[PDB]
Amino acid sequence: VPHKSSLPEGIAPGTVLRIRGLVPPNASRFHVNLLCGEEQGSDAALHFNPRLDTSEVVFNSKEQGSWGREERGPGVPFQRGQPFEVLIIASDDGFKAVVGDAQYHHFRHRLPLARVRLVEVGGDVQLDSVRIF
Amino acid sequence: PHKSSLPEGIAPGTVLRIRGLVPPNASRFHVNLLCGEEQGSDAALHFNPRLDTSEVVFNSKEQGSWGREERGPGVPFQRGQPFEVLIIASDDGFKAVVGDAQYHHFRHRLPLARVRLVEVGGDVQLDSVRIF
Repeated sequence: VPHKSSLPEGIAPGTVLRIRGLVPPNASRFHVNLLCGEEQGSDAALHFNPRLDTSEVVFNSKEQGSWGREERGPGVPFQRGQPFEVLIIASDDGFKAVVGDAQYHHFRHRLPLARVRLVEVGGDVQLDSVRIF
Repeated sequence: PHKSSLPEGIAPGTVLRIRGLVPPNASRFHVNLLCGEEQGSDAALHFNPRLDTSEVVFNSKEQGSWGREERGPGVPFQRGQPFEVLIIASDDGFKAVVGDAQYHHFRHRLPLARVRLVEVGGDVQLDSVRIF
């Protein structure tokens, strides 16, 4: 961490981002970002932000340097000291977040999916693997 | 064989996650995406790992007739060993992922929207089928 998977050909409907790792014992929060470029502060088609400290999972986007309106999933299917598996699945309509074996949240596209060019995973997380199919 | 009806209408972004164990004496097993619950319904995707000949056969079926086979490289399964398969529907075909790698891309031969059922059979101990 901070992880960085470049996506020069972008991502299309039917793309699966598979993220496996450990939330370490003193973790505050971590994030998975689908970014439109490599510059610092690049627009984000999806910002996925489990907050162990506040017991929420936040979803948002960023454009022109300005954040959108946050969406929240139900509860927090993550725990300090426990490993996790997250799927982020691109459809034509948005991103499906799967945590464990349960569909967790659907985030409607706000930026065109064709803008995505990079996946960034950072924060308080010890990554096992990041794979993009 | 195991059968699971599709829950929300297949589309680009539908992911089938299949977990299971290949028995020590396995010859082959298959995952079929079928267009109906009739026996004899078209198969938009037939995914057929062959432990015997160490290949993976891909095919479709239409009106009782099998299509052109796509026999891919090696078998990413082992007798006595567990597995996790993802079948991912995209606009252009089905991504078949096993373990940590996309094994093959099977271009759509039938309209994706005709798929209504997943079937899992052959020499396989099926742990779970999930549709996401």
